[PDB]
Amino acid sequence: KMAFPSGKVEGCMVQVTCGTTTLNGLWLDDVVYCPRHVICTSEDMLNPNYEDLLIRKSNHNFLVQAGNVQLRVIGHSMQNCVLKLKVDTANPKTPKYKFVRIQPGQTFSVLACYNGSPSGVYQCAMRPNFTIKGSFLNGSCGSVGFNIDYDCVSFCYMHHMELPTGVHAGTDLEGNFYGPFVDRQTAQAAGTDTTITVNVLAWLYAAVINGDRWFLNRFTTTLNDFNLVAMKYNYEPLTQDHVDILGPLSAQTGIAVLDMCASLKELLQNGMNGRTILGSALLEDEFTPFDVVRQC
Amino acid sequence: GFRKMAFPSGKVEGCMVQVTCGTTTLNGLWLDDVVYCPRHVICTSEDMLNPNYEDLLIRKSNHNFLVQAGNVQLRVIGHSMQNCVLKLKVDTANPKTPKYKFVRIQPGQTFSVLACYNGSPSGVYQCAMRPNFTIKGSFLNGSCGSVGFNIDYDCVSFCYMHHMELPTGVHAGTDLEGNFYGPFVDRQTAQAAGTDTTITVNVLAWLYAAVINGDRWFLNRFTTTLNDFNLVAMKYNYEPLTQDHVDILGPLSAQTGIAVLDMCASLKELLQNGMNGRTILGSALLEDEFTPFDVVRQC
Ligand SMILES: *[C@H](O)[C@H](C[C@@H]1CCNC1=O)NC(=O)[C@H](CC(C)C)NC(=O)OCc1ccccc1
Ligand SMILES: *[C@H](O)[C@H](C[C@@H]1CCNC1=O)NC(=O)[C@H](CC(C)C)NC(=O)OCc1ccccc1
Repeated sequence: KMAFPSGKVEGCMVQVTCGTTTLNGLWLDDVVYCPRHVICTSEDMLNPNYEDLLIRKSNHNFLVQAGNVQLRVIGHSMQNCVLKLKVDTANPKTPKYKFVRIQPGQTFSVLACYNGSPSGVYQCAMRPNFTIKGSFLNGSCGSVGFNIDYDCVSFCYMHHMELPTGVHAGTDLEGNFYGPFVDRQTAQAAGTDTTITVNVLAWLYAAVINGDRWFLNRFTTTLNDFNLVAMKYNYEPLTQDHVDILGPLSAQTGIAVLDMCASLKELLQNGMNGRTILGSALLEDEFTPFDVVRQC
Repeated sequence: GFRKMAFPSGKVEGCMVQVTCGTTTLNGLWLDDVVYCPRHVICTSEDMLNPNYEDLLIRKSNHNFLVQAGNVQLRVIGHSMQNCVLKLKVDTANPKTPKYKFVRIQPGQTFSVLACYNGSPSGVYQCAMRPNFTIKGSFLNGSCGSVGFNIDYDCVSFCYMHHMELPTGVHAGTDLEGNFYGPFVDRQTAQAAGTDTTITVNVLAWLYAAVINGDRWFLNRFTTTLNDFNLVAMKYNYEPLTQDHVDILGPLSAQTGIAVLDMCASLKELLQNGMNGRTILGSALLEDEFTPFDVVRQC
């Protein structure tokens, strides 16, 4: 479980304060992105009218700081659930970057921040139910999740809230929530979660690459038959994109994706019969095919 | 929530460089006008098998050492060897040098590793110094010179530089003075470590974490003395718990209202009976690479 180095993102974190409400923002070029609920009072958060709340706001009500150095706001706008604050200085540490929306099952690093200061970095997976099992306390909103490909930071998550069950929910960098949630201090519940099949399969491939292959059988299956059985075990169905991203591991091992699926199916139907895989009786579902290839 | 969390690695990323000698390439740490790297970068194929490092080193010149920081070569103007690390004096100071210190950690302590290849950061993860002085890392060919570290305030405490992988797949290395953790040597020979044990005070800290996060099926009403717990612990190849350890757990005991020795009673029941298919914080094994401080910080 390995995070991306966080330095390129650390160089982009700032704090944003309205009155006494402070959270984190992301400073890229001359724009700071943050959760729109920074403009909320305690009682505004019960059920906020964000449009009305923002109409009462001016550039001069937003305190943006990098460290203790203030950054002057020269314009503001709301895009879905994120506030965009134009500032008078371009971040000299701006990396090459992209905003992306990730699929359930994908992993990303989270730079957990408080008051604009990074406290830690960890690797997360987006669950099928569009929550993440984060580690976030009060003041963490506006922390971001990201991948780094080559030199380019792909920003995929901004943190907004904790659900009753202790899991976390947020948006992409365009302010669109992952999943059915809304930024209201109201009662909300994640759907029942399911196992990320594509990742379990990646894990089995990883086990084969390391010589652990007792679970391979001489059978195969159709993708549709597999998907129908998997759902009976609370496993996600596979998509064509999943079959494709397993390509490199399939090529590396010589084991066809649908043969590995027949192997997983047999594991689901017969259990582990007491044996282990990569030193464990549980199947891991938070390593993507990309993650396996990275560490191998 | 709960997650294995690493320190942010920006301060260390700004110190990593590539070092090359012959056909050997690994990573170096550039602080002020010195680059630190594992000394076996001066070795060849033949050499690694049984190197006489002082002999190999006196036969080198400054210009046998190629240091690259990004696209930019740094010129080496001096070199010395301190135990198993080589110190390269360069004609340029690193402007990104953080406040730092060199520390030797104790077994059971945790630190973050910034894994690097050819002088470029690739990933960060949390490790602990095992009781047998190995670390269960993720290091591939080319990762030597990668460092482990803790951050307090704005200060980076470097505690580990990476040198090798043992046949079992665990890893070994040195502090930044070049002294190995454990009975290992920087020679290309198969080496075994002593028998490992589980870091008990960290297992307890992680059980407290599981209670803070509302996961508590393993608690019980039993109790135990410190010495009667340590007897069972040692039987199962767990480290003894000291009174200092009990004290260190105080804040976590206070937060949860579970006295340390009651948590020891829970752990004792888990050791003797096991988990019977159950899981704590999502694990089917007792985790021992979270310290009390790691739990407090994050919760
Ligand atoms: C923004 O920092 C904050 C992060 C929450 C707080 C504790 N852990 C988190 O992940 N977000 C909120 O407080 C959010 C605001 C709404 C307008 C969306 N409401 C929320 O998360 O309520 C749940 C909660 C649980 C425990 C403590 C505080 C809040
Ligand atoms: C330095 O980058 C390298 C790191 C090893 C290579 C594989 N994983 C690692 O962590 N260290 C060595 O190659 C070391 C050099 C001696 C002179 C100390 N030898 C070593 O670790 O041998 C084991 C090995 C296993 C798998 C591939 C290559 C080497």
